[PDB]
Amino acid sequence: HHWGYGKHNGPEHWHKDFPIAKGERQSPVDIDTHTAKYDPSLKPLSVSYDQATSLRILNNGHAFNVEFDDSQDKAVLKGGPLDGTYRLIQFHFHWGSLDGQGSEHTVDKKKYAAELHLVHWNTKYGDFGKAVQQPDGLAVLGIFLKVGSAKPGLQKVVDVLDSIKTKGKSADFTNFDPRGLLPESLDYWTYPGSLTTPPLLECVTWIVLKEPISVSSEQVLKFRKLNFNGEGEPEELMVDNWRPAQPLKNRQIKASFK
Ligand SMILES: COP(=O)(OC)[C@H](Nc1ccc(S(N)(=O)=O)cc1)c1ccc([C@@H](Nc2ccc(S(N)(=O)=O)cc2)P(=O)(OC)OC)cc1
Ligand SMILES: [Zn+2]
Repeated sequence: HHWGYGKHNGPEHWHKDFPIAKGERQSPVDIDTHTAKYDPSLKPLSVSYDQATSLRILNNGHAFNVEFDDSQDKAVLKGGPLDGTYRLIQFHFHWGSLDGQGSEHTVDKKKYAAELHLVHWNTKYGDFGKAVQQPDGLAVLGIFLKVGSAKPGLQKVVDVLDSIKTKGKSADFTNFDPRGLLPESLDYWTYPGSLTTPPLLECVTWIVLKEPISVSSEQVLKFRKLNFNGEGEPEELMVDNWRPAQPLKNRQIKASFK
């Protein structure tokens, strides 16, 4: 009886095995655009992905992760609200069963079809496992997806999903450029929060981009053909793998833009 996104093991249950679920800095949150304050002192965000080295794509039973070589400063995130250098380790998505749901963060209570999380860790802590134990250990860049025109840079991802249908399957995924997943603007909101799945550690500086990317209906349909189950088990489609918005508590969301 492990955690997931079903009636019996979903977000409302997680607090029993992970009491930090009811903590002071949980994610995601609703972004109230009229309460978020422009902070003129936020530095300009630096996304340096030209030397990124993708390795593999994995169905972990919750989402699929595109994993990178993070054993050197290749693909890094700096600037914005960040102090120091954060290395890209993986990206994944959260998505819905229908186009009106699937994001984790919300904007004035609007839910997007999906949300992309590019996960980075602070190199001052030496490895990712040490970093998740620190309040400033991780930086996750969140990008909303809406359904409309195709995103060309997503197609290579879409096309390998058939090979990783079930939990525990992986495939070689070299030479993928995550720059192709960004929107034109790097305008963002930032706040201190958490992992959005167990173990729900309060270790993340969230950076959520204002501008969504557009994907096609056909692209998100292929996400929804993935399985939460393992091979040879009854089929449970991998849909609605998102945590709803959590209380903001004693936090301020800052805007990089006027
Ligand atoms: C394995 O999943 P993951 O992607 O990490 C590669 C996930 N990571 C993950 C990444 C991103 C996101 S999201 N959706 O972008 O927020 C969610 C989960 C995550 C899972 C588990 C942990 C650790 N869990 C953990 C629990 C408590 C503590 S403690 N003593 O309280 O400090 C320490 C470690 P670990 O497996 O060691 C890394 O140790 C049991 C760590 C990470
Ligand atoms: Zn995530």
